Amino acid sequence: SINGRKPSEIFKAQALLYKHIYAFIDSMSLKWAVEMNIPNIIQNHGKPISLSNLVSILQVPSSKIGNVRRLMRYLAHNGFFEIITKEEESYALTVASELLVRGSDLCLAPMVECVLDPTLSGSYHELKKWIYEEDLTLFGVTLGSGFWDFLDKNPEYNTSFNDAMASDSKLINLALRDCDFVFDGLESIVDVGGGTGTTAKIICETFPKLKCIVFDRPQVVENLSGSNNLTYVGGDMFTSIPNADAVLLKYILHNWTDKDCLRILKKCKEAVTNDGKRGKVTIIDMVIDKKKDENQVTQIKLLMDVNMACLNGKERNEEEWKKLFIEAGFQHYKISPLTGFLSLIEIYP
Amino acid sequence: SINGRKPSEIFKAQALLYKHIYAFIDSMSLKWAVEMNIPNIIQNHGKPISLSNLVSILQVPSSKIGNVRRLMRYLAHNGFFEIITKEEESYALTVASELLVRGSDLCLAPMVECVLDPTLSGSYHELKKWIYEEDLTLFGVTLGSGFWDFLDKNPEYNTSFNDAMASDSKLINLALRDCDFVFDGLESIVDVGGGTGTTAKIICETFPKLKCIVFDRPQVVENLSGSNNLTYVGGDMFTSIPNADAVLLKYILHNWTDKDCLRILKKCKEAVTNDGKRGKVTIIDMVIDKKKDENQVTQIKLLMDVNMACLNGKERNEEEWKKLFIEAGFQHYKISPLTGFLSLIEIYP
Ligand SMILES: Nc1ncnc2c1ncn2[C@@H]1O[C@H](CSCC[C@H](N)C(=O)O)[C@@H](O)[C@H]1O
Ligand SMILES: Nc1ncnc2c1ncn2[C@@H]1O[C@H](CSCC[C@H](N)C(=O)O)[C@@H](O)[C@H]1O
Ligand SMILES: O=S(=O)(O)CCCNC(CO)(CO)CO
Ligand SMILES: O=S(=O)(O)CCCNC(CO)(CO)CO
Repeated sequence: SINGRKPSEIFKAQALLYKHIYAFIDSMSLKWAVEMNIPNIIQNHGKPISLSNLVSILQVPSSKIGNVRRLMRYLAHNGFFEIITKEEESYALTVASELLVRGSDLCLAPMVECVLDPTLSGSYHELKKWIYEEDLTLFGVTLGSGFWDFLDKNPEYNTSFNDAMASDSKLINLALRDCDFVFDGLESIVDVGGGTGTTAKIICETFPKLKCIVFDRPQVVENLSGSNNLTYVGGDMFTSIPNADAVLLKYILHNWTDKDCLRILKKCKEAVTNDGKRGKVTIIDMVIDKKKDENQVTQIKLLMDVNMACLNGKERNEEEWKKLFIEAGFQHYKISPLTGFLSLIEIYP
Repeated sequence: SINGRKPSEIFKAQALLYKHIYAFIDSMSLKWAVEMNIPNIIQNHGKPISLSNLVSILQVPSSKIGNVRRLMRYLAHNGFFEIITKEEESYALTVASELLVRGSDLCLAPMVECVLDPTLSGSYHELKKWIYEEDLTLFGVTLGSGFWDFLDKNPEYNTSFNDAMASDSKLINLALRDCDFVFDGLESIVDVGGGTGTTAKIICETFPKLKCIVFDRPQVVENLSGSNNLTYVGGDMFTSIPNADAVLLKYILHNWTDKDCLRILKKCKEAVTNDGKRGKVTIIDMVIDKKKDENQVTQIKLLMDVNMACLNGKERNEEEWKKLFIEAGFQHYKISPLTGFLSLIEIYP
């Protein structure tokens, strides 16, 4: 016996341990496929590509052709390619690698590249130091400033981040604009942390009479010009949010601790309750629901929750969301499914 | 439809993509558990540990207790802890986390730490540059020298590596010494790339009449002193291997390309065929066998094969091994299972 167990039981446990020690290879191989432009090469080929044609296009040295084959077979087994064998081995796209093809409705390749930046993803080697920090975020530990300040000083990172945020924007924004219950009766809305206006443009295109303010950090909105009913305001959501009939928070609250979310939600409440008005706040973020979601979906949401250590953020379940809303002085809330992993939450002051 | 597919099909593919983009979190969370000494804490506790007692021992700030809980639940779901719920949530070890407990027959925690070094594991961000190198290894790209030269210049790395190699040594070495077919009739053996003599000591303890030479790089064996029939020789296996009745190659050939393995095997053949003798070479390494191994085992071996990009190495199947042996001028070979992932291969000149 080994470790008080049958050798066969130990071998099974060793296999599990190795799967996890080496899990980073799943990430790194996927990154490599995107960096080598393989999904687009195959799409452009118009049929499954032979290994010989693939390496010919890539112009890899002959000494590394077998390494390409090994990586392709590894990716295929993970579900990113289909191997078809005739005279030669060939590689076809799958639905998952079709998500990496430029100029698709949903092209998520920019998310792969942003998340797997060596410095950002490398930050996760410092979970131990981070867990001992009373206040710092994981990125605060590794980058030497807060994340938003870091983006302001590093334009290539700012671009990578913006592209990653844009990569699922059409789908979410279109699902949002199709929610008439959100926009019925509004005369104005402020998109708090609204970025470069990606969401707001779709809103304005849908509802040409609606006043829309894109609100974000001064550096984010500097030099952007609005049109007719769309304007940009630079500011700090922790200090003052412009008055409107409604606030939108898309992918905002999951970036912050409960304490910081409280501060934001207080400013949002103020924005929608000026001069006797009683507006509302509309939130787009994940809602964890272990009882109702499919297990695989719950698992991804739990993973994202762990990933949010980067900003001391959180992916919240309904009880967690409710506790925030009550502490922030909102009277009631409603949660609806929106698209994929995301819900639409409305709160009423 | 999205990307020519039903939205539900796209959501399933998105979940797969996210699993892989974020796979590195599996590695990083495991590393964190080891760095925080959690498996040992639980072992020493003697029963499953409550979250409150765990965080008390760790002395984490109160603001990060929930983060500990989230990480523990993530690790538990992966199989490294069992959650037991009564008045509180508590965490028990599993067979897999028992592999991380100091002073077990098989303690693999040093392997977790060596593999997941930020610089070594971070090298895998450079698969693209590496694939375009005619000669360089992945570590050669990122470390700016060959790996063995790097260890010679960086003692903390050399220590980490040695500890990682030691972590499964007892099991393998004991399985080896129990193979009487290997040692029957030998008067001498040279352990080529034999390290600090870990294997050779077990051999000599088992077979006190057998002459054993531990052969490795000068820096590795400098200052080591042998006893009775165990000696150390510093050298270069690419240039000259000391004469003996047999050569052992434990975890050697998987570190090299086919071309380099040929060079090594030629020197091994020379070592066992001096002065009319006809000895043999004994190899300990993985043998991939998709037809015969359990699928989960094959998957780990294929993963290790991908991982060996670090040194342009390879985990070989039987046809691959055979082609090397034939090209190196050996007449016949035999493969036997040894322990866990490893086989024992004997080749005859
Ligand atoms: N103090 C602050 N005030 C206003 N915006 C802030 C802020 N701190 C961060 N942000 C903004 O919060 C956003 C989070 S990313 C989400 C952006 C956008 N709603 C989208 O869906 O693409 C960024 O644009 C960031 O600049
Ligand atoms: N040119 C060379 N000549 C001799 N040994 C070499 C070598 N290049 C690398 N090595 C050795 O090959 C070994 C690979 S690691 C395996 C070590 C040992 N057999 C064990 O099982 O623990 C290292 O000890 C390394 O120093
Ligand atoms: O968000 S960063 O950490 O990059 C910069 C600090 C921002 N501070 C706030 C203070 O209220 C929020 O913590 C906003 O100005
Ligand atoms: O192995 S390293 O890359 O760290 C150093 C180079 C060793 N060169 C050899 C030449 O025969 C093998 O490639 C051995 O001296």
